[PDB]
Amino acid sequence: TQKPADFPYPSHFADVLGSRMHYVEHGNGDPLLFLHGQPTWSYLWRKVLPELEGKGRLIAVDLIGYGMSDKPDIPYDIDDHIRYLDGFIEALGLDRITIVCHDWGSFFGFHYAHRHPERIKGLAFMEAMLNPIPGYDAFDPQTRAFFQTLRSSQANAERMMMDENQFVENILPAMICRPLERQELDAYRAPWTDRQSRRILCTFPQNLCIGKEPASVYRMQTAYIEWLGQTDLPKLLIHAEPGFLIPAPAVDQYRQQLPNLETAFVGSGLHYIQEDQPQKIGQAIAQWMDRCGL
Amino acid sequence: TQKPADFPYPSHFADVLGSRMHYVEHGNGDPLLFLHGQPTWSYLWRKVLPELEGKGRLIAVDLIGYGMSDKPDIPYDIDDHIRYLDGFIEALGLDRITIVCHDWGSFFGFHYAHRHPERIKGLAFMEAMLNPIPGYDAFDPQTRAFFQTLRSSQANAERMMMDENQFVENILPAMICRPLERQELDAYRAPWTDRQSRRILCTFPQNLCIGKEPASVYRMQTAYIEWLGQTDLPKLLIHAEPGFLIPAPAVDQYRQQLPNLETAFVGSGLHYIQEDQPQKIGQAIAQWMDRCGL
Ligand code: NA
Ligand code: NA
Ligand code: NA
Ligand code: NA
Ligand code: NA
Ligand code: NA
Ligand code: NA
Ligand code: NA
Repeated sequence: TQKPADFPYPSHFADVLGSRMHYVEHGNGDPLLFLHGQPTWSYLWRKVLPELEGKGRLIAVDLIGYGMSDKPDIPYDIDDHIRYLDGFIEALGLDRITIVCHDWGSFFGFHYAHRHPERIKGLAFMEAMLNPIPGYDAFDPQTRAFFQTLRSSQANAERMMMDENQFVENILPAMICRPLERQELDAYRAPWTDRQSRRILCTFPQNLCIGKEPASVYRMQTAYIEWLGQTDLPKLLIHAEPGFLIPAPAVDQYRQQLPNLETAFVGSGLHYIQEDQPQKIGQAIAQWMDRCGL
Repeated sequence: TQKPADFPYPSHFADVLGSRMHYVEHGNGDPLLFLHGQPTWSYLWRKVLPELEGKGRLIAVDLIGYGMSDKPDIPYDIDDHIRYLDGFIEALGLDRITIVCHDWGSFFGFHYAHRHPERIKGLAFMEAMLNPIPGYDAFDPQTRAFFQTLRSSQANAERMMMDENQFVENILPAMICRPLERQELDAYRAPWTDRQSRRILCTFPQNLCIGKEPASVYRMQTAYIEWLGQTDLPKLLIHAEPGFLIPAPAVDQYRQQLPNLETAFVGSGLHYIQEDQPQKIGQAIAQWMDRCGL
């Protein structure tokens, strides 16, 4: 992957399970770990990070296979992603961690926090994987037919991702309210220029929990939600209108369901809200970490 | 003035300088003082207060001459409003105050807070008077025409306020996105049904600081903004899109200019944002008071 000229944070790499994972880093102190999802990378947070400079050690990591991380010769099943992100976090020896997470990055962050609660200081999340999606008819029409068709066969998934590159070229722009500049979209294309490598883009849409399927992802997500409902850890839910994974009424559900949950509304956004309201998102996290000067 | 049907807080009156000032009240603890501006009254906050019950002693006051307050035979210059609101606050012996303020209520609130900082616990404000308006070119052309014409002569100000009642009849509904129900508009009309009494409505738009005019208001506002820039008191700026006195780019400036400032975006609104997003406004204040240990 060629590093985009508009990503002004330094590239570092950690050795994890015989591969290298990329992350950008800024500052010192307790870590603020930023976790992206499908089909993005740490670039997604480039305009959010400036709002949090000086609030701790910013670490925005690319999941294995994504961004500027290596693409080892592996299936990129959910277990793979779990192992490699755990390996990353261990490789850096992170503790006292504030996770800032989105989409699959929230599945992984929440599952990590569930398994290592002692290592967490706080959880900030947006357009996250919280209560499982109960079925296709309760799922947002924006993507419902897209997911059904992709999930119906490996051939369909491969056509859609490898030949048509639909997640990058179509879904991503469609789930951002403002128009992307060409070099911004090019940044999202840049890890995925090779057709065969785009097989990797199949696995997240094949594994999104819908109607308890896949069953392993349903069990893990159900289990971290049960745990989230008991944890006293400070939580921040950043939300947009109309949103996607977290529409407006679901926001209020979480205020009641999750202890010590604060919220911040950032206005118009669908799924990749960092592209619509980065400054507001960053400032929401900053204000929440500052705790009114207490 | 008769109490509106949808204003469900009990009416009280304080004796201040030989007149009665109306206020509504709820609860106990450290006070939340709600301050309205032009051409409203405490009714403006009727749907905000329910979000804050149990968070302190809620006190929403009508400026002298406004709402259900008496209309004594006085000039109603800015100094008169200062003396009567000081007299109100003293009459109730309010201390450890969280001021929640809007438009001219913010001018009076901030001027009080600047002179008596030891009486203040926090400041929550929206569509407020912070940096003076730099010139008439800060308004869109319709609004600029309104102010210019009103300010050009006493006869124009009297026509517009006394004969046309334009602040109630036009500006008010124009600066709320949703349509007002008939009883809501009637509530705003009700203190101003008398033509002679509407002379009072001239003073605020004649004294709004625009391009350093008038000089008294420029001095006082410049002084309290300097003070706001230094105090660590908790502050909350609630804002809407596109807003009016505080448009989006100003919000961002205040984020950096004023210490310990939290922001809360409430979505669509112009000036009288209480009428568009009262629940969100109230909830934003509630969350910020909890964060701030208020
Ligand atoms: Na490897
Ligand atoms: Na949705
Ligand atoms: Na915010
Ligand atoms: Na009097
Ligand atoms: Na006093
Ligand atoms: Na206007
Ligand atoms: Na701020
Ligand atoms: Na600040």
